[PDB]
Amino acid sequence: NMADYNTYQSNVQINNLSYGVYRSGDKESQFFCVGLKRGSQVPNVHTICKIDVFGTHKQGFDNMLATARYYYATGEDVRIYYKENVWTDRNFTAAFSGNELIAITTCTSSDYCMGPTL
Amino acid sequence: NMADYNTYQSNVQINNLSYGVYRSGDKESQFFCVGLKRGSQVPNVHTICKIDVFGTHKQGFDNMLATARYYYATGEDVRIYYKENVWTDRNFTAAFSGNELIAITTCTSSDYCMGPTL
Amino acid sequence: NMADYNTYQSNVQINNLSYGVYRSGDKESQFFCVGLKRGSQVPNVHTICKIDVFGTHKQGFDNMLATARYYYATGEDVRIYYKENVWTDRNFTAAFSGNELIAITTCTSSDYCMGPTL
Amino acid sequence: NMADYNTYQSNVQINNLSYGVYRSGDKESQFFCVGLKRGSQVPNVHTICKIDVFGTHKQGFDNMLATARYYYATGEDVRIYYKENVWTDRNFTAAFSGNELIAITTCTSSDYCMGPTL
Amino acid sequence: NMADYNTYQSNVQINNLSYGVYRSGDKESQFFCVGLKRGSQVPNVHTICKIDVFGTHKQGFDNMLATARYYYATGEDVRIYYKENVWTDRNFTAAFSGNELIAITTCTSSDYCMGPTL
Ligand SMILES: [Ca+2]
Ligand SMILES: [Ca+2]
Ligand SMILES: [Ca+2]
Ligand SMILES: [Ca+2]
Ligand SMILES: [Cl-]
Ligand SMILES: [Cl-]
Ligand SMILES: [Cl-]
Ligand SMILES: [Cl-]
Ligand SMILES: [Cl-]
Ligand SMILES: [Cl-]
Repeated sequence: NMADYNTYQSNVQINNLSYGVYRSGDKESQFFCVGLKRGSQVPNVHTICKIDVFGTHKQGFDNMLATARYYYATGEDVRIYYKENVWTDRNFTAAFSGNELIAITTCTSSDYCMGPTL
Repeated sequence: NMADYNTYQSNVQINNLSYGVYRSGDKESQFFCVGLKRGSQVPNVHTICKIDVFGTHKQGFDNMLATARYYYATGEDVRIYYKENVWTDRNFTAAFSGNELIAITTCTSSDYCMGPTL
Repeated sequence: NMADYNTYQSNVQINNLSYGVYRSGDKESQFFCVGLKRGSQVPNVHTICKIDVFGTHKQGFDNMLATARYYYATGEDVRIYYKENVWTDRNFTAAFSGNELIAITTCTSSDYCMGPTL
Repeated sequence: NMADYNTYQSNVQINNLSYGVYRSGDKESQFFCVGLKRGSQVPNVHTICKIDVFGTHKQGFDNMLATARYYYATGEDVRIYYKENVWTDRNFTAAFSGNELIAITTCTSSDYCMGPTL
Repeated sequence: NMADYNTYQSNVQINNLSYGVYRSGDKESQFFCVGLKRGSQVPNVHTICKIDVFGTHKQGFDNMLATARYYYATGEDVRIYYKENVWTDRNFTAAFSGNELIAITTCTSSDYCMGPTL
């Protein structure tokens, strides 16, 4: 299996977006977070973030932001891959979450979506 | 609390946009500013700016600009996080404001915008 | 003939998209994959990927991504040029494919897409 | 007042756009120009340009281009700040103009545009 | 006159787009090409290309691509400035053309496009 691709939520929509700049530790950072819904429900893990100078995978900040904003704009069904309990800044996690955004793929029906499944 | 996230206006719309180049002191800079409305109302702080080579957070000029431009285009409800009394160039503050743009988040209703609240 | 331009699918549509970050071997990478259809049909080779730090051609990651995203949005008829059996990470190829994305061109009719043909 | 912000036209529209590459003297450059209208009229100064490797302010080429292209698309009322008779290449000024683009801001009415005013 | 601005097609439409990666000599390159129509007719010169690491003007690849994609999206009347017989890769010219894209400008009517004329 593809490392860090075993945790995901399928057929969700990105219905909120946060983008901001923020100092954490000794690093000046950028971050964004997606807020998730699944139809009228709010999924268990519903806030996922990516930070430019922190994380399991620091590459792809701009591309991941553009991708998320695009799906925010369309409101289409997606699968979000993420990694839990990454962020150590307790102020950041309380306001948002500890989840790191790993990947986003598109969905054509219930439980297909592009990408690896368990 | 997340430092610099304690000051914000919720459920506003970005109804004006400025982008320009400008020399301040001896430094060549870029800046943009968002102008705010709240329905027919004008919020306490209504002009917020970001500058590429100045400010409490220099990172993220391009992403913040594209993000602001997007919300200007849709005119949707957003929350604006900002920092007061930042800019020391009195020519700039008189023309725009002393406010530095920190973050922009989306709103799902008149009771929910993404991000930390007081 | 143009090297790497001898394998392609004409008049297909991009109907799915994946973007992600991933450690492959000893490298931190970004990737995306397009999923292809031909009307209601799914061609035998239907998944094509590009990776920023791996492949026969590492250049053009951002531009190819933006290009792929535009055509996903319009859903218009395109020709996809690709190279088979490139990726050696069996975790990746099993979840996605071994195909490398080389070029995308638009189509004017059922008989004509821009670019070189066999 | 903000240096280089004393010359502008309020409530004009960008109704034409030029982007190109060009060798000027011994330098390889990019440039773009906006062409202006004011309703059904053409203002006295109606062509304003920005060049990547020349000018009073070389910074912000890509951001200014994107900014201008957006207003070209919306055709909305803007205020254009510019500096006259900057470019010295007479082939260029004859084809386009000698004006350097400094800033673009939006207008809510014929009595309000964002930015410093006289 | 502006060197390399003496050859152009006025009031054409970009009706096709090619983007790709390709090795030429010892250079890994990106290229794109626009395909041109003039209403229902196909103009004498109908394929014009720009290559990131080759040409009379290597600068402005991303910006020229963005510009071309924009006019492809709108299908609007443009003027294309180009240079003939530039590419020496005969496999490339056979697939596309020997034409280098120099500039693209907009047209407000059937007798006016922005930029210098003969
Ligand atoms: Ca909303
Ligand atoms: Ca087509
Ligand atoms: Ca409009
Ligand atoms: Ca307006
Ligand atoms: Cl959560
Ligand atoms: Cl204010
Ligand atoms: Cl496949
Ligand atoms: Cl002023
Ligand atoms: Cl003029
Ligand atoms: Cl041709």
